[PDB]
Amino acid sequence: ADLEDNDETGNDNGKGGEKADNAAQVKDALTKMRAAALDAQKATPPKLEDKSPDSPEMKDFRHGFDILVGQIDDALKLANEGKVKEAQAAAEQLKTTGRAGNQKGG
Repeated sequence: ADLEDNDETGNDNGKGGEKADNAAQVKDALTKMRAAALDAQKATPPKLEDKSPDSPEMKDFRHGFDILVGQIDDALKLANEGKVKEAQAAAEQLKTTGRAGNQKGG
């Protein structure tokens, strides 16, 4: 049976956990982008619906979520082993880079 009829489930914020303390909010942010790459995979097809394991779709996906996962680990250690200012700096250099292919198999 469906549940629904929910309202006291924090509908006044839907979150209330952005922390915004010091470097902590940066880690939750990096982890957010992490699940985005996987969720974007064969789970929540962003705009695929016309490729599937056909052509480099596999590698760009593997090599794609790998880069994101690769910088998420590098950026997270910075937040831990670094302050939020030093950590936010990493986002700046990663902001211009971040993605790279976007096309090909996508």
